[PDB]
Amino acid sequence: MGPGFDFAQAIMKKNTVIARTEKGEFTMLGVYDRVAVIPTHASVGEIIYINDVETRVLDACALRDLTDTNLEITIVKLDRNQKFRDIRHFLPRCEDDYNDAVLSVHTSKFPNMYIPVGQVTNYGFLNLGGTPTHRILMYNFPTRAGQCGGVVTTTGKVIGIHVGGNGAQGFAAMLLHSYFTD
Ligand SMILES: Cc1ccc(CS(N)(=O)=O)cc1F
Repeated sequence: MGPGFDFAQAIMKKNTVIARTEKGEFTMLGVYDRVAVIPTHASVGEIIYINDVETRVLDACALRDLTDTNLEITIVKLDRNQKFRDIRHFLPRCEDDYNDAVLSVHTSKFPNMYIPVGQVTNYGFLNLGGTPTHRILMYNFPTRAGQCGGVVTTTGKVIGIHVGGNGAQGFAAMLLHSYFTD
């Protein structure tokens, strides 16, 4: 409808796949080469489904900060025959607050879904499903089951991936440039 949705759409059309694990279906953001991100609670194994195709998981790491604190960011390298468009230049370098963000989801259940979530707060610490978690972004929208892995963008930046909610607020794990400096 406007330049927020235009940027969100451009990312979803080239840089997302549908990932299925034993824990369900997730929006999964491709970042560069065969490297993608998913919420750690997806429990990625040796094998994953990518757009309903059996795919070997070449390499995988759950990111924890330098106090061994869960971040909720799992980086996956997929045994896929095709690279993602490199979008690392759209990643913030620092922890920050943002205005006018969009959460975009693409699954079998919620295709081509875009939610204007508005202002995003650098929330920091969250007890997320019982797990102490750092670098959480918060937005005041009542996000539901099915949105985990959803991409959070502003015009020009990919800032995080949706990892949970409390019925009134939604929460995303920050994406930082530093996570993907190969
Ligand atoms: C499995 C995996 C692939 C790529 C990266 C990004 S990097 N090479 O800058 O650390 C992290 C990973 F954990």
